[PDB]
Amino acid sequence: MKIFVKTLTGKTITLEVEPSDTIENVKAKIQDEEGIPPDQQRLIFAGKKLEDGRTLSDYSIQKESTLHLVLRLRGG
Repeated sequence: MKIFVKTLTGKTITLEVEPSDTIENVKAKIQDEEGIPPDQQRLIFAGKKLEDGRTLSDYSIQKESTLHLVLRLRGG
């Protein structure tokens, strides 16, 4: 599998998830190889604020899809 996520860093992560993968997995999938902590990190799909508790399909997200990463807590 293979999808894209544009992070607030300016680089794109290519993560192997599926539309059946839940939002919560995907944020942890980003924390997997990038290290962006899911707790305060949120995904924006084409203007839609993603949230843990539902699948990609709930937001009609598919394979090869491109996500956006916004982090509530970037610096402290």
